[PDB]
Amino acid sequence: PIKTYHLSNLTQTELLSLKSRPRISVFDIVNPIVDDVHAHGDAAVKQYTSKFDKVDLENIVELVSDLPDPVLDPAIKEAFDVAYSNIYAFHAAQKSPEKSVENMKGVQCKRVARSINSVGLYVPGGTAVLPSTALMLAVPAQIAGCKTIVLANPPTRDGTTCKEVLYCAKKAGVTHLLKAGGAQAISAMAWGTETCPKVEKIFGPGNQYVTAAKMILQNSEAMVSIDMPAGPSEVLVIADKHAIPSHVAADLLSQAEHGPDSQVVLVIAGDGVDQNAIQEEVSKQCQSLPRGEFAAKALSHSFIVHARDMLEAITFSNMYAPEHLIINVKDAEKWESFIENAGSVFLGSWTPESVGDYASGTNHVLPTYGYARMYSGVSLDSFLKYITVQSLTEEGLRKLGPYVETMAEVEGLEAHKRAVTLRLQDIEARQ
Amino acid sequence: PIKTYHLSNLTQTELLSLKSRPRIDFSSVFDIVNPIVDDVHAHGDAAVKQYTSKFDKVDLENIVELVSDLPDPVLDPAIKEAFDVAYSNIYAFHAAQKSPEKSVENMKGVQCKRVARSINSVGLYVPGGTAVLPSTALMLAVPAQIAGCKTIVLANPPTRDGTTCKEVLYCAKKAGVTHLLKAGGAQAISAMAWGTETCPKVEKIFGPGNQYVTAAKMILQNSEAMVSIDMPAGPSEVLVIADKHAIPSHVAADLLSQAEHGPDSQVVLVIAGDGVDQNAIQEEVSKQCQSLPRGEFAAKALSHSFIVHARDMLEAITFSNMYAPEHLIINVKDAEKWESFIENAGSVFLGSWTPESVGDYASGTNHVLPTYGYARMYSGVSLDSFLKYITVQSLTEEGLRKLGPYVETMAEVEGLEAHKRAVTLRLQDIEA
Ligand SMILES: N[C@H](CO)Cc1c[nH]c[nH+]1
Ligand SMILES: N[C@H](CO)Cc1c[nH]c[nH+]1
Ligand SMILES: [Zn+2]
Ligand SMILES: [Zn+2]
Repeated sequence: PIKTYHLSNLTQTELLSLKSRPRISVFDIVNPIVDDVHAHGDAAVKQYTSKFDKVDLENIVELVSDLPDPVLDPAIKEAFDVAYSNIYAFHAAQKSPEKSVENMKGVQCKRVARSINSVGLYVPGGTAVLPSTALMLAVPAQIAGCKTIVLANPPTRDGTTCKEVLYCAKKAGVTHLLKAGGAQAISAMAWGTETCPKVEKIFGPGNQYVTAAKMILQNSEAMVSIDMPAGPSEVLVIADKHAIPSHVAADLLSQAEHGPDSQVVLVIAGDGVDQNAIQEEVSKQCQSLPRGEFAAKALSHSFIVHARDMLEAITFSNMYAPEHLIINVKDAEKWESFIENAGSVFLGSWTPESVGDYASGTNHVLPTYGYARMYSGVSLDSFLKYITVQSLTEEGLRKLGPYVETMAEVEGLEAHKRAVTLRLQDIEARQ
Repeated sequence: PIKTYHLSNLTQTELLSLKSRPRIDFSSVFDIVNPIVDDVHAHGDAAVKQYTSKFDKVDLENIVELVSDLPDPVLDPAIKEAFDVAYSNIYAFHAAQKSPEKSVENMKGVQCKRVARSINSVGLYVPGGTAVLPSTALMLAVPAQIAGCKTIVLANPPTRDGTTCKEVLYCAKKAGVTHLLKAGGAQAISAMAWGTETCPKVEKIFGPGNQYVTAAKMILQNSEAMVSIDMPAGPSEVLVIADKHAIPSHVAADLLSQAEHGPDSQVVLVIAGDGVDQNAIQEEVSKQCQSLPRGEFAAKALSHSFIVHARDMLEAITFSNMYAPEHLIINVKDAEKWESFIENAGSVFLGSWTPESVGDYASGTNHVLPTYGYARMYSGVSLDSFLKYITVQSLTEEGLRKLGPYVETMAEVEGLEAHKRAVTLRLQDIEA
């Protein structure tokens, strides 16, 4: 059965242990791959693609324009169109109006949005089918107006990429498909090749080799940033005595099935909760799951924390900073103001995380590992730069400029002072 | 004389090489900086003290002080009035970036929203030694203050005599800084990232610094320290676009304003169109630089600076977007009309009466901005830099009945039966 803790008892040391996921080295094997793709373009990408993926491709980048539209079963198409629709609407609503701030008359300042010109989106491939991720990444890129959108998705063993991913890629305006994975794919995007466009920002979780390539390349002469660390998936469920045990169990298992390193945490808030029934439901439901071996492995390092009340339970969750938080408690919505650290939040009894994973409209590319303490999930803003713009009239300069001279003199920066002084003289000499 | 290029002459390799700043490749700096970081990680306050003694020439018993325990310095009235004006303009501009948090309900019973929450603990790097940078203290502390950050650590190396300057302290107090870390360099960054015996561990570290500070930030964002950073914000850069209507002495003063920051600064002049007297700008630069206290720094920055001729404004702004400057001053006729063409720039100053100095100090925009070409994908510090945006969703039964079937389909396609069953089990119990 799952390990149980009583929150009031926990020492500082035990709490720090609870908030730390299983630990992380990788950089040694990845750099030669990075450097090689940097030095030898596509040819090296293909060598690593034969070794690691067992696929011989002559054309590792396709213009998505040149690809035929995939053939989908109509129920599948319909569902992906609903996901697109909701994700599009949710992300499109994040556009900021851009208004002038004019505190001092003649001193006009504004913040404007510009798209990142070129972006790379990594979606695991081969046997993986992750059209959901393709949408979570490409839809905001589409909305932001990124000119080049490269999607890295390694092909199946017969040279062909997952058709559901292609469908989503075409719907969301992906320009280039990079039929490749791993660190070779990342480096290809960060550095550019003969046929791969160079990108300015790389998004999307992958394996150790992907994450490592991303982390190396962000600090490199490639001049590239990345979205976040987004490692093994996580869910923290808060449940009280009104939660249905089989539903609580099903939510825990929904993310535990992602892999044996996933982390799942149940916080029981208050009295009257049937922990035996929950445990019982977890074991039974896990036994009948196709991926029950991954889930059982993930549950082997999962845990239950008992909190005296909802306030203590949310306090624990805030310390943990879970990728996903499900709050299955009475009047869940009222607790929103107490949430501090959580990638994405699911409120009430009819909101399994599965809905956010797939089609609610929110983005499932989210910070794991504790990184929700300082990173947000992918959003429209992840694809934008905000440039500040200011303009002064003569009068504006007369009002503000003397303050600036004063401050510059204080810092010992006389040239900063004189850029103002010379202009004020010129204004006086015509006035 | 400043080196000159004509865009229409250059090959692609030549053109692309003008993107390069006068900075060391990152790996060389990581070698210099790594052992410092690990030293502070292993050995705490002792290591920081050792570095502060060696490099800042000061022996401190307390390297961290609680700001509430420090005296309120007394400032000359005019100085005080000027910083209070800057505070007020920076506050107003940043406070206006607060987002409304409207609910989206595409499908009935499917409600989603994005809400802002502050980063709990932040570290702010204010450069020092012979730099006095109270302006940067405001640029960083004011938005932290507006966001609600609970722990705010300000790091600032003690000046020649061995003291944190009083103007930095005034600004820190007015903006709610909680702790002052009286160190600088990569050892300051490490102390904040890892925490020490007396330095709070922070979640995010902000601020401009020299090549070594910047490299420390970049290294620690990949570390097990669990820390993020704002951006690579290194030595200041300005690109000025000037036409025939620009006054040459004003153009020269703008270039020099930022050249004086240090020998590793870079300044670019792009002449747009005809009629510009480049020799007058050059003479004006030379004459002005010779009268500057820091003319030495400025002359060294100018040695890797250059002038580019562009046939028109379109080509000028295209070049600027490639360079991707920290700061862009557009001193051309109808400057405001060119705003739509600007793609990569940290902060832009439009017209003839808008020297970068005003945004450096008090216009209200943020001066902590990406350098090196990082304006291609990073923004300057803003309110959002101090926030996380959490997505929140809630479905009614009706919402789940409508959306849930699509979710089951998608989860089936991906081979994720447990994701499907968290919906199916709810829908079955509804139907029972
Ligand atoms: N739970 C994952 C991280 O948000 C996303 C996902 C995709 N498919 C199923 N789940
Ligand atoms: N130009 C610097 C980087 O934006 C900011 C500054 C402070 N004091 C004078 N200038
Ligand atoms: Zn999932
Ligand atoms: Zn400056």
